[PDB]
Amino acid sequence: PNQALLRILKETEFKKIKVLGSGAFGTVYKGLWIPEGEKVKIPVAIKELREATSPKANKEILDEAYVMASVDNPHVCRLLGICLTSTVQLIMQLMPFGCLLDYVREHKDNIGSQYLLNWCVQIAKGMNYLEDRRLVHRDLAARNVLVKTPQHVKITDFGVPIKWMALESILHRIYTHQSDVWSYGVTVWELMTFGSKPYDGIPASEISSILEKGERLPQPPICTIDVYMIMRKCWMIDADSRPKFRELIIEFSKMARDPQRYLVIQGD
Ligand SMILES: *CCC(=O)Nc1cc(-c2c[nH]c3ncnc(Nc4ccc(CN5C(=O)c6ccccc6C5=O)cc4)c23)ccc1OCCN(C)C
Repeated sequence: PNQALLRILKETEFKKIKVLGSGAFGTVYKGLWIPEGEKVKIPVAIKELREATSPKANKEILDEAYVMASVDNPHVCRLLGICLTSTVQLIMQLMPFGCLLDYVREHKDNIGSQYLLNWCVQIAKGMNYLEDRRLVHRDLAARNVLVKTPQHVKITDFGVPIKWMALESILHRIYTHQSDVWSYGVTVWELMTFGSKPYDGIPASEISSILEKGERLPQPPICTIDVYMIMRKCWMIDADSRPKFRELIIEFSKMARDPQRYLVIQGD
């Protein structure tokens, strides 16, 4: 463990100012990191996890935090600091444009094929990096990609989403890099539908049944057959018949070189 990469923060070195959002795991704040013996105030996001009645040992928490601080890839969020009190607080850079799901919904009529395909490349690059580090994400979804600037996104929320899960994960709790590929395909489908809800109107309890019957998410209107075929391959029942992230990078990078040819958007 490269301990230098993780700042262990005193409570007095950061301040929560605004609420960004609150969830089941915890609450995310916008605030300032004011490191001791520096002369700077750094805007940060601070996620305070809900207090555990039975907390993991701090050595075990820190062991995982060192991994999160070790990630070095433009398309994966990095843990800048941790504060260990009665709660765990995670400090990372602010991503001012929010989550990519909200971003695509809110800008749908101004999003072209180059933007979309670039996001697919960037997410595949981040996931390939996580696979190279032997980390399985388990919850890739458009809601778990954050937008640093409109054309620089990063994966977050790692370290029950039935409608993103590979069938083997639903039925057998099996999580792998290839089940992450299934989730990648669903994420791409979210982007290409400008943030539609997958299997809208189908309860989560019925998802494994419709998947077992061979049904899949439908071809997005803007998607040419080449793009949809890649998505469909991510949802093969045999996990080793799905694309690898390294292949997805290559394929979406080629499509990003000629984006109008692969996506059909009114206005480009
Ligand atoms: C899609 C809806 C949504 O996410 N809303 C939402 C956005 C944000 C948010 C906005 N701007 C942000 N800038 C930075 N960070 C966050 N959120 C955030 C997420 C997760 C963590 C914790 N964390 C990691 O998962 C991780 C991985 C790897 C390395 C480091 C870290 C790490 O620190 C911190 C911050 C931003 C916040 C909250 C939002 O809503 C949350 C509740 N849902 C239910 C809406």
